[PDB]
Amino acid sequence: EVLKPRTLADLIRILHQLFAGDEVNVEEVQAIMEAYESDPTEWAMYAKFDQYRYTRNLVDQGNGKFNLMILCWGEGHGSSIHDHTNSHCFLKMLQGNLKETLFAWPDKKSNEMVKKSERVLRENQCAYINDSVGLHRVENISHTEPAVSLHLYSPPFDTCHAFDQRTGHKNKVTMTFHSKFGIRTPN
Ligand SMILES: [Fe+2]
Repeated sequence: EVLKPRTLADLIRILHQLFAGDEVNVEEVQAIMEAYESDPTEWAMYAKFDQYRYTRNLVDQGNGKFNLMILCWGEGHGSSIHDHTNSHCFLKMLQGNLKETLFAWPDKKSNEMVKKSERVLRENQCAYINDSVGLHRVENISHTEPAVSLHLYSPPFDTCHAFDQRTGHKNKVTMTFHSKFGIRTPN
């Protein structure tokens, strides 16, 4: 009975409705994002890759309620261990596979960080995280194929923290966009 978007445009339209109000049903959003069947013809214009690290490509600003973006992971590309600045964060696979490792939060004492969960996100799967769930790292499982993911963050945010797996120490990071609406940013 899950509402199934037939196109990415459909999905965006639904998301505008689901985030219009004050409450967001996380499980409902997750199921509808998962139900969209990734179609590369519909998102190729956002899939702009870089040789050395993943790229963040803005798709939609959600009437200020969320950022919707596509992240392009080249061969072997991965993220830092990071938090999500008190937002809801949905991650759906569009191509390939990402390994998600969930980490416990450090305390002030320096220590090796503790893994709480490790999984591979399957085709079209939508995962969910917020700061109460934990920290995470995501990485392309493949050194021969890319991965592409669709991220919805609500409310939008432009900074987070990256964490050193050896110590738990963190640094603030300002996130930048490689492209917006299919158009490369100045860089
Ligand atoms: Fe993340």
